[PDB]
Amino acid sequence: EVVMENVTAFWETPVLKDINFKIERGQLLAVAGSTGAGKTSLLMMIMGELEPSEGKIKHSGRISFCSQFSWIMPGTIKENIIGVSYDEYRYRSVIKACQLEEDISKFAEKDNIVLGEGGITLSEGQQAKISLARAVYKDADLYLLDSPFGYLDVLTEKEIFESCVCKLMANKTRILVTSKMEHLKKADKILILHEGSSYFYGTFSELQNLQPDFSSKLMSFDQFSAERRNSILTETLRRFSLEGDA
Ligand SMILES: Nc1ncnc2c1ncn2[C@@H]1O[C@H](COP(=O)(O)OP(=O)(O)OP(=O)(O)O)[C@@H](O)[C@H]1O
Ligand SMILES: [Mg+2]
Repeated sequence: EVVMENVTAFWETPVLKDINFKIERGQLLAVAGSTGAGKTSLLMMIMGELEPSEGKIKHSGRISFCSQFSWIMPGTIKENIIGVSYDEYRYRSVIKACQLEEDISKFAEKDNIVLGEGGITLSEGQQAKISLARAVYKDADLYLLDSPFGYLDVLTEKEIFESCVCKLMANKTRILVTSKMEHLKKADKILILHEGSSYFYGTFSELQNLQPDFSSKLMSFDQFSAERRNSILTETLRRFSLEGDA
């Protein structure tokens, strides 16, 4: 469980302001909003790299964080995912749901291929999948997934969101930062951020009803690139003011 009550915070204008939400056990919070809105900072705060200046974060547990920038340790594919604690059944289910089995089978050494300076040189998509695999393999109470689908094509991102984030991780408490509407449509609750504050918290069906013009703007949106979706989100969110647009 994660509880946020009237939370505000600034780094070093506050980065986050008046945040209020409660996520139940085994629920999926999809977070979306404009660039610089505080999305990653929200995660940083759950991880305790950011002290709240007001309000209380009622949380305790082991957290696993997948960052939005992929990274790779020198060592094998298996090692990059497992670290040093190995369970065969867990491992298998994670590489399956993160769609790595095909990638792995294409190598002679399979998941014992060594990566790094003397390494095979992996695609951005592969590295993203391994990074997510590492985060999902870690046994944790809370999964914080910050835009993990970055360099994947539409089908692969889809199969991972469904098999991993929704199916395999069904009983975990997770927060996913995303700009994909389909992911919002599937989440238990969504949170829309802009300039530090929440402009919606609730369900996707609920958002469509309470802010029909806002929703109308974001619906073939998912067929745009990550950059264009974040640009569209940002522009629509900027309309929340007293100013005249364009
Ligand atoms: N570790 C940090 N130390 C100091 N300031 C930070 C830190 N991380 C983020 N910020 C600042 O906080 C603001 C919000 O950044 P944040 O990464 O939380 O937004 P975001 O919504 O995740 O952005 P994006 O979606 O474009 O990656 C930015 O203006 C940034 O400069
Ligand atoms: Mg971010």
